Amino acid sequence: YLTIGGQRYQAEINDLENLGEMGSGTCGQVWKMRFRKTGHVIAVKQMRRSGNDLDVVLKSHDCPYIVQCFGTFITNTDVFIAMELMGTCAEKLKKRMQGPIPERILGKMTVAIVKALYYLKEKHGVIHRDVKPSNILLDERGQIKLCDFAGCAAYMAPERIDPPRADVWSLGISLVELATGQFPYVLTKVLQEEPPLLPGHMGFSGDFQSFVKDCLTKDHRKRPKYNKLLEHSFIKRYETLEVDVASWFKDVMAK
Repeated sequence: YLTIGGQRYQAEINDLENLGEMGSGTCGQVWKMRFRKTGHVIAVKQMRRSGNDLDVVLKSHDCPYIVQCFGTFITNTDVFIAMELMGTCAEKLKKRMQGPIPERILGKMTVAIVKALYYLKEKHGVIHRDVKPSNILLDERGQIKLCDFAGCAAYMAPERIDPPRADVWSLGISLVELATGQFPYVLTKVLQEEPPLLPGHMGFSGDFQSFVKDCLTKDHRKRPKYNKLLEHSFIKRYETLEVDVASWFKDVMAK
C-alpha cells in the first residue's frame, strides 16, 4: 500500500515507473520513480536487508516540516521506503559551498526543524535522536524538512555518556557547523572542553547566538524543552521574517 493525495493504494514497487537514479543526500541508493496509478513523482530509497518501523512518518502528513512517507515495500533483499522528492541534504550544501550558510537560511531552517521535533514528541511521543545536517532537506520550492523517526556520534549530548534534550544538542551543533562551515571541533572534547558557541564576531545576530548557546547548554536539566525554544527570539523572528529561501537554493545550486 502506497498513499499519496490522501488515498491509499497498492502497491508493488515494480509497479512504479522508474526514471534516473538520484544521489548525494544520504545515497541511497535513492531513486526517482513515478506512480502510474495517480501520476505522481516520488523518491524511492532502497536498502539491503539485515537480521533478522517507521510507520509513523507514514502517519504524520499534517506536518509540513517532516518529509512525507508514502508507504513501504519489503522483498527478500530490500526493503523500500517511498517519500516526497526533494533537492538535497543540508550537509551536501555545506560541502558543496565550502562557504557557510547565511544566518537567514539557518534561521528559517532552525524554525522548521524545531517544529518537526515538537510535532513528533507530542503528537507521536517520538524522540528523533538523529539530528544532523544529513537529516535536513531543502528544495527548489525552498521548503525545509526533517527525516525521520568523521563521526556519527559527534553530535552526541554531553549528557548521554556520564550519568546513569539531546537533540537540542544536536541541533545546536548543526547550526554551529552549518553556520561556520567547519565542523565544530575521538570526541573527548565534547565532555571535556567548552561548548563550541558561535564565533564571537562573525556577524551573527545576537538573537542567534543565544539560540545556539541555549541549545548547547552542558547540563541537560537546565536545557530547553522545545517549547521554550519556540518562544525564543530567534525563532520568533523567523516564523515571521521573510526569507526567499528558494531563490537562494535554486541559486546556490549553480556551482
